[PDB]
Amino acid sequence: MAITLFLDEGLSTAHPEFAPVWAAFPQPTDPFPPLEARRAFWDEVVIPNLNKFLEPSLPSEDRYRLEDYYIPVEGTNMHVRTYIPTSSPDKTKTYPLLYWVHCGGWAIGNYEMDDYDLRIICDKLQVCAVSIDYRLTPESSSPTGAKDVYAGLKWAAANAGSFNADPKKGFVIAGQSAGGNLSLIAAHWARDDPFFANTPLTGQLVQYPPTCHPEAMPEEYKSCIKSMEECRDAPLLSKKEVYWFNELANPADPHDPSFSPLLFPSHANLPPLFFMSCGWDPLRDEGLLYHALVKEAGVETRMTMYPGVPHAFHMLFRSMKLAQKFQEETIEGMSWLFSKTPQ
Repeated sequence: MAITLFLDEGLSTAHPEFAPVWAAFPQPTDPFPPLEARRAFWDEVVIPNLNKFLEPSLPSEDRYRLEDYYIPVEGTNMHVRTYIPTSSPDKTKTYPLLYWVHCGGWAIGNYEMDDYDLRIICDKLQVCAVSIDYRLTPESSSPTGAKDVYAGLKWAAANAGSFNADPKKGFVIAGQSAGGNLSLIAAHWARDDPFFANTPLTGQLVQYPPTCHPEAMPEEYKSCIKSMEECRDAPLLSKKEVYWFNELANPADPHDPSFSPLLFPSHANLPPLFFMSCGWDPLRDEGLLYHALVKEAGVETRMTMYPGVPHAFHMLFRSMKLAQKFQEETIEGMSWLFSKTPQ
């Protein structure tokens, strides 16, 4: 038979609250900023401004602690940060496990991107959060980043007790944009890997991920992908930029599921999935397609659509009331997933 499909509502017409904010956003004069300028922009503008806004919402320093690790991956070591709640009078308490994969088009970023958000979340949800510095493109080609994310997931599962986590209490993988893509890969791998038999993932949250290389989009679905042309000039992410990030990632085979998670032979028996989409985004429809395929494979699933706002608008414009709602609904989706192993 066929399957259901999430269609329209003026998804790419500017949200009334976003148009004025966008009108005041400073844009670089470069027609196409080079990679070093994009990395510097996140380092110098996006994360400092995000942290300045989030600073008054951070929990008291008594309510959480941070632990940094350096773990082996193929051919190098990877930095891992853990976010551990410490407000209970019981210093031996163990908590559910949240494994978070940061954004950046596979080519940008590290734990700094979500550091404050995870400090907040670990206190709000009473979970141990984990964030990892997976290797970036183009210096490392796909699937190096995905393999690092997976090695970190294995490390966090096996070593949970050493930072007061217990994945039997809940084990949620979550990722943003390219990090969501890498977590989609990791969730399929983990489903099939007997390593995880005793500590399986219990849930997954993703925000607006890429799901398939354009050159590997299955013919029968090419008609579903309207956003790539309709939103080809959308704020914060153009079609041109999507293609450039795919090129930087340089997978040997764009049809392989280790790059295009849409193309795993089976999407059955994945963790329950909370999917968050931005309406004004060239990557919108491949994400909606991935969600449709996961739902048709029998996996429990929730979708939230933010019409009229671009890719990652909540990371660049967190002071918007709408952006705060996006983060609140992220946390609510996490709470839903963790409620499947309630503590």
